[PDB]
Amino acid sequence: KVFGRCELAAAMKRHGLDNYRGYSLGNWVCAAKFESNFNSQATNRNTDGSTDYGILQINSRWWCNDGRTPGSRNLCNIPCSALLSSDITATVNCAKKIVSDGNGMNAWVAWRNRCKGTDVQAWIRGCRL
Repeated sequence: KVFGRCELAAAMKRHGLDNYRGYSLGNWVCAAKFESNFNSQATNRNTDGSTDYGILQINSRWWCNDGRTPGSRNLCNIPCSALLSSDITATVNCAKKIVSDGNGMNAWVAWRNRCKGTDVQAWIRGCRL
């Protein structure tokens, strides 16, 4: 499913991401924009052999099981394919474990390089929330 900017903002809000760990809603929407272009079906393989999945490009090396990442840890206790659904629930739950983990949203390279320290509020501008 390719989400709309405001549609995604609303679902993430409903799922408790706003201000989660102190990150405002626009941070989450900005990251989704640059990680996957708002496409829940996005996949990208990495050089280490792991793969990133979904709107927030959660990595198979730590977070989910894809059956082809040797040494994967599966910290979110879920099949990576679950992160590709039109229902963002699994994505959101797993992302909450990631961001609590220590380096905050820096976990997401595109957030760090493209969102951090920018006016992220522009991302939820005009939405009915």
